[PDB]
Amino acid sequence: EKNVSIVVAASVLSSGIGINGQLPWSISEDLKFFSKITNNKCDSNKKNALIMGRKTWDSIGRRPLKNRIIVVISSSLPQDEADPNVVVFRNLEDSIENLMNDDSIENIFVCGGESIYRDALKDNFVDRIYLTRVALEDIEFDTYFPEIPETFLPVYMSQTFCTKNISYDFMIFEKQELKSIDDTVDLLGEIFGIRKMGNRHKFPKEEIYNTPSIRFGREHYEFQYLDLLSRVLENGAYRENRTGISTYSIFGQMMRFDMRESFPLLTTKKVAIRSIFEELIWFIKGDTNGNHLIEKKVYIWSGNGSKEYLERIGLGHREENDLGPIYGFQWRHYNGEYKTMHDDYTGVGVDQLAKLIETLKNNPKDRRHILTAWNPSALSQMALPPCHVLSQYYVTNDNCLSCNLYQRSCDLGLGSPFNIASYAILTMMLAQVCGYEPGELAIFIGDAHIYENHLTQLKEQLSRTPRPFPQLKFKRKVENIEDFKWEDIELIGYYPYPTIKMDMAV
Amino acid sequence: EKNVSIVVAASVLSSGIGINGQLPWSISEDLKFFSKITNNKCDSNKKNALIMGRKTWDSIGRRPLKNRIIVVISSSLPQDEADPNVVVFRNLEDSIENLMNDDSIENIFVCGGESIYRDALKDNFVDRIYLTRVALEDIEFDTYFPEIPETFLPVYMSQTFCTKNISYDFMIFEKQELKSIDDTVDLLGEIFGIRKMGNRHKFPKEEIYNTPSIRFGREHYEFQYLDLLSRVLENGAYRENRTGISTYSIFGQMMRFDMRESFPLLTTKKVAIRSIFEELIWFIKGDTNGNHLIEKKVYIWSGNGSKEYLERIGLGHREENDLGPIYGFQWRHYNGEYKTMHDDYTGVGVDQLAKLIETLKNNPKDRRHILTAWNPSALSQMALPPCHVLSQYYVTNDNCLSCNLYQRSCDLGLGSPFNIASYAILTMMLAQVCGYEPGELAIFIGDAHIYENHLTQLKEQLSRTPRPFPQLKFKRKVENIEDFKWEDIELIGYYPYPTIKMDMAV
Ligand SMILES: NC(=O)C1=CN([C@@H]2O[C@H](COP(=O)(O)OP(=O)(O)OC[C@H]3O[C@@H](n4cnc5c(N)ncnc54)[C@H](OP(=O)(O)O)[C@@H]3O)[C@@H](O)[C@H]2O)C=CC1
Ligand SMILES: NC(=O)C1=CN([C@@H]2O[C@H](COP(=O)(O)OP(=O)(O)OC[C@H]3O[C@@H](n4cnc5c(N)ncnc54)[C@H](OP(=O)(O)O)[C@@H]3O)[C@@H](O)[C@H]2O)C=CC1
Ligand SMILES: CN(Cc1cnc2nc(N)nc(N)c2n1)c1ccc(C(=O)N[C@@H](CCC(=O)O)C(=O)O)cc1
Ligand SMILES: CN(Cc1cnc2nc(N)nc(N)c2n1)c1ccc(C(=O)N[C@@H](CCC(=O)O)C(=O)O)cc1
Ligand SMILES: COc1ccc(CC(=O)O)c(NC(=O)c2ccc(Cc3c[nH]c4nc(N)[nH]c(=O)c34)cc2)c1
Ligand SMILES: COc1ccc(CC(=O)O)c(NC(=O)c2ccc(Cc3c[nH]c4nc(N)[nH]c(=O)c34)cc2)c1
Ligand SMILES: O=c1[nH]c(=O)n([C@H]2C[C@H](O)[C@@H](COP(=O)(O)O)O2)cc1F
Ligand SMILES: O=c1[nH]c(=O)n([C@H]2C[C@H](O)[C@@H](COP(=O)(O)O)O2)cc1F
Repeated sequence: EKNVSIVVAASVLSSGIGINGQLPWSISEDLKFFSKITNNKCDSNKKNALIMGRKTWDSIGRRPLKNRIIVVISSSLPQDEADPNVVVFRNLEDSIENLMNDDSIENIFVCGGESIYRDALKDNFVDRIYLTRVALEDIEFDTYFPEIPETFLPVYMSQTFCTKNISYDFMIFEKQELKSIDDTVDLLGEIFGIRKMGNRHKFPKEEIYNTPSIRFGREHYEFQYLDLLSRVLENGAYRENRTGISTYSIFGQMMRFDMRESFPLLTTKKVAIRSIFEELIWFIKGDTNGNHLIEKKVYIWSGNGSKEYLERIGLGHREENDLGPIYGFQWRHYNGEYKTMHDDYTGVGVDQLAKLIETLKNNPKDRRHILTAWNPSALSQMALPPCHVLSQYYVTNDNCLSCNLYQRSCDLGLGSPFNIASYAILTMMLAQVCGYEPGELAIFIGDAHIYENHLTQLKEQLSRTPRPFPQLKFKRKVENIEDFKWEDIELIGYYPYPTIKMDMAV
Repeated sequence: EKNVSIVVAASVLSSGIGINGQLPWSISEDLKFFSKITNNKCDSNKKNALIMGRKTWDSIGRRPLKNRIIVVISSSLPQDEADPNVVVFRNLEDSIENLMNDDSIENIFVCGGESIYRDALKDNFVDRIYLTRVALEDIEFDTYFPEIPETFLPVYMSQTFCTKNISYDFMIFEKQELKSIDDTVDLLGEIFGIRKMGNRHKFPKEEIYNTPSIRFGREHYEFQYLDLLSRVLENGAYRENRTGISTYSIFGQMMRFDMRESFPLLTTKKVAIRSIFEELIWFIKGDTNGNHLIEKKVYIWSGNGSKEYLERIGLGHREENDLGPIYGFQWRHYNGEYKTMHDDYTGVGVDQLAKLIETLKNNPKDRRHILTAWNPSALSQMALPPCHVLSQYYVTNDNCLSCNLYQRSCDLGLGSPFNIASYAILTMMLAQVCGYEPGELAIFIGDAHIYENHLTQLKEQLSRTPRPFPQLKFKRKVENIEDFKWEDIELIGYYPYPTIKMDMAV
């Protein structure tokens, strides 16, 4: 009685694993994973057995695998005894003889094609499933991985990796069949109420926790956002704000995202990446004209730039969509005397973005690569004070550019997915202009809140198991950061869940 | 064969537990802890046995404890059979009969005085130790808790609590006698090098981890600082900076501290709390004159305000200790035209601190309680750009004031302990002036680094097991935040380890 595990690499949506007798992709790291996961053993005097179908045995050149014993399922192959590393059985049930005897076999792995996978799950022989999810769907398949039965639950999901602009994940599925520290903390939590800080940061309940079966393997960095939703639903205080829509709010959170091997664009919901870019380049250019975004069919600033809203906050003198000195006016003309959105501000104010790029490549290890937008002298003129307030940038020893961002107020339903992708793109732009690679992205949040009209929507989003992040590459190398265009961005391998409509609070 | 645990409340340094036949303190929550920890059982048809000495039996009024059986050790007490909840034995060894039989007893607890504690550890009967560390030392004791033998290791340390301005902790000591997820992560860490973000955030080794035996019970919030040191020693990249002293640096960290039940003043090192306050009130008053701190025997700004340093950074025109527009000049006179440190700036610039206090009590649930010091128009005039760059404040539903702080660069050896206590005091000041209680303190750090001449010192600090945080209360209620004085601060229960000398990099 030992362990039996399935090893498979399937596509993310349709679970395709083969085409025309070979693999539909070439990922080197996945083959290394297959080697290390099938060679992983505890006894040096024992070997592992790899069960595979005959057609898979043909696709690997009919040659043995080092340090392992291959078990081929076939009705026609001669049961040869010359090769001790290759044995042939007539059916999958009889091949389960590494259990009954052969104590020199420690672990059993199922690697065969669709027929072997389907018959191993149907006859209930499989204990574990090692799945490599590949982000390739618009190609042709003829061999698929069968649907994972409900008796299996995921326990691990790795971060997204990249090979030749292809995103892929690693997951583990398991078949579902000291207390002294926990008890003491509970007793202290009964004596002290909310005086114990742990009771103010309660672990989210299972009903609001995305994919609860993954407890110790929440490596995929989309959980950094999803678990933040769960933490708010668990501890968020019902509070009113300047809008008529109340929120559930907590204070002091953070999220980490990798940018070396993937692009942190949420997969549990279709995110409007084009509107995100158009807003970012609108900041970079130094523009505060709200019409330029509406002319490009981007209406994210329409609510905070209407005639009724502007007059309500005391800016009735302002033109229709003139938002005032905001992001991109403190970036390029900090402390500049603002008149209207039509005047020429070239030369006035401090150009932080220019000096930032200049300092990033002339003094990389400097500890002052800071871009700020909080200007107390201009807040009264702003249609909306800065939410993403201050950002800092960091050049690693291996020439990577990381970014920290502090956000005073975070609309988790709408603003947060935009802010994650926006500053991810901006860090990539700064990396190309300064000659670096993307690093890490950390976002530190003040008032993290959820609007009460987003509860049904965000709970729906929490029911969706995350998918591997896509890749985002630039088609050309620009000479100035202001020259970026939407056509220069290529989004590779983005297969999200359907979009979720949520209303913005004005 | 069942479990035997010691329950004791001893002082932090001398381990005193009694005086004149009674306790040297009155902590209600500790008695509730004794009740819940000794009533904690799994079988409802069983009881717990509490072994105690005769003098302890006298101190509790010689009356039984609800739902439990008291075992008194005495050579003279009559072995009475009338009371089934109280039994008398002639020695501690014979009292260990709840093991040999009496299957109606589930757990055994040792609660007696010094004689019972010493004989229970000497004869090696104890499996677990529940210790309440009380921060009271300058009083008289006549009964002590014996030294914990080396066969025990701590596994849990709770946050610091407060009762009648007395700090206390809860600790658990233990006697020292799935893998599939860990193996897969290791294999992925061998295939991918530093492309896997987990390998850039390696868990600190045991040799640089403060109190390594506490794995799952690192609740004491001083670990938020100590573990940050360990994380830097493990992953810090050797980098040069504007000073001649290189650092080991990582990017993107955070620390949480409670301020409701304690004051986050580090105990693993004696921190100059007086210099911290004098610097904070120096900021609040709006002062930039470096001599006013030197006149009060505070020399933390002497290095960055010398004639040699000022001329080296291009400010030779400046007077000796004129630091320029820095903290407290952006706080009270933001965007004000700076001349010298002797001019009158009353009325010029934006007074953020005044408007902050005004907004905190007139609109508490506002999401814009922000105090910033990063002024790109004044950086060239500063002797040193702001390290603690921006802070945000938050009023909870139960009228508590929390604080978030973003710090671009963090000297973990010198600056970090000052910044933790400084903004903790400032949050308490703002709470009293606005009529709130202290809440939580979160510090988000950009470039967290350790100077290479602090390696020997900080490793010494990591060898010291933390002690409960002290309490800090104000002696009077001021009418203006500028009226605070050092005599108004009372530091209760601060018993730190000896101070550690570290040189500042100029
Ligand atoms: N992405 C991945 O992880 C993997 C992908 N693949 C891909 O899958 C494709 C091939 O797999 P697939 O088409 O499903 O073929 P298989 O690998 O499943 O092999 C099928 C053969 O196994 C024998 N066999 C299967 N079931 C039985 C049975 N119940 N009794 C007796 N013999 C049986 C038969 O051989 P016979 O006719 O001799 O009797 C059959 O022709 C290839 O493209 C390959 O690259 C393969 C492995 C892994
Ligand atoms: N902080 C805390 O958690 C606790 C503190 N305390 C404090 O400790 C103080 C009292 O404790 P303490 O002074 O040490 O006295 P003890 O509680 O240890 O009781 C001592 C008595 O137990 C009997 N005894 C002890 N050892 C033996 C033995 N080897 N054989 C036979 N009988 C024995 C003797 O009784 P006899 O003379 O009859 O033979 C002895 O006089 C009090 O102030 C009390 O409040 C007590 C419990 C807990
Ligand atoms: C066609 N095929 C089946 C195949 C391909 N990819 C997979 N990918 C996964 N995740 N799981 C599988 N079961 C799997 N099976 C192959 C192809 C090559 C090797 C192979 O050469 N393995 C070497 C490793 C080669 C190398 O180190 O790159 C080994 O030591 O096991 C095995 C199976
Ligand atoms: C004098 N004494 C010994 C005493 C006092 N403090 C301690 N504190 C600790 N942490 N551990 C001990 N073993 C301990 N022992 C006492 C005093 C009162 C009670 C007592 O009344 N216990 C009640 C609880 C009373 C209440 O709920 O506050 C119970 O239900 O057990 C027990 C022991
Ligand atoms: C979830 O799926 C979708 C689908 C479609 C869209 C619109 C589109 O992409 O065209 C969206 N995104 C938005 O609607 C949106 C609107 C405003 C911003 C910034 C912003 C300014 N002012 C704010 N005030 C508050 N309260 N909150 C905010 O978020 C902002 C960010 C996003 C999301
Ligand atoms: C560890 O035990 C002790 C014992 C005694 C003292 C002195 C005293 O308390 O009198 C200290 N504290 C300091 O020496 C000190 C010096 C400067 C600051 C702020 C500061 C400005 N500019 C900076 N530049 C760099 N690099 N680092 C910084 O930390 C600062 C903070 C602390 C620490
Ligand atoms: O980039 C943004 N991110 C964001 O989260 N908001 C949300 C936060 C809040 O819900 C609202 C305005 O915050 P406040 O009402 O405190 O000014 O806009 C707005 C942005 F522009
Ligand atoms: O409050 C402070 N906290 C702090 O950590 N430093 C340290 C950080 C760094 O070691 C040095 C200056 O940072 P930089 O050289 O990047 O300007 O001062 C200084 C302070 F005043």
